Amino acid sequence: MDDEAETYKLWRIRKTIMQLSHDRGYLVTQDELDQTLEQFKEMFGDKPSEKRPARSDLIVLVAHNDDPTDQMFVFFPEEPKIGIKTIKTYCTRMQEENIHRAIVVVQGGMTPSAKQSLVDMAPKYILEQFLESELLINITEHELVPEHVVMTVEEKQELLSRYKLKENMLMRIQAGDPVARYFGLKRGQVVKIIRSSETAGRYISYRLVC
DNA sequence: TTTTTTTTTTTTTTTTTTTTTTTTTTTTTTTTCCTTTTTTTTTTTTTTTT
Repeated sequence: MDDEAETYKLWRIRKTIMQLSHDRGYLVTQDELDQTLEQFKEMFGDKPSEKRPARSDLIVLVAHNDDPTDQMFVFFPEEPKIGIKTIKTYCTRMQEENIHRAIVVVQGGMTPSAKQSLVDMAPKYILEQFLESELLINITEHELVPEHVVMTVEEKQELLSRYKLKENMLMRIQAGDPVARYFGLKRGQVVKIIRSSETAGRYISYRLVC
């Protein structure tokens, strides 16, 4: 019962990770998005107890459409509580592969010293983290979550020039928001929210990531 | 004679409990009662004595 449930939750977490990577604009093929449970069992195995697949076997390397040298690692550590040793191992892998972006799918949580390592390591390499329970649901597919589109600096500048706005006068969204963590939004970006309206059909609002 | 391995000691968070503090619809009209009080010190008065 452990092997089948573990394979099912690993397949669901991998599907959510690949949908998250496709929503961020990274190069993801259609068969990876439409990968079934039986396809996952054929490709990676179905017995997670005897390392089929291993937790280090499910590492996901993905690249961006516009800039092919901007890539993401997705790590799947097997330890439930993550120390500084595995974080340092992943960081050394990031220097020796020259990649600035990675997401660590932790199981239980992280030590606060490792969180401080993520904080002060941040403006050279971005090292995000995600719980396993948070990645069992694609948040953007919920009926209460409208469409979120990340904007470039040109669209933000055009918005502030058109509406005569300053950046502090806009609405705000926290950096710890599940949608902002899903899209990987850093501080200063502006997210465009397109929602359905019952009086005008649809409505576009703008929020500043703080 | 140096390296690993155990022990120690901080270090930062966590979690629960306790404490604190602030709040409690809008307007209007009539009476009643109180707006000192006993204690201590000071000053004047009255009676008594030589």
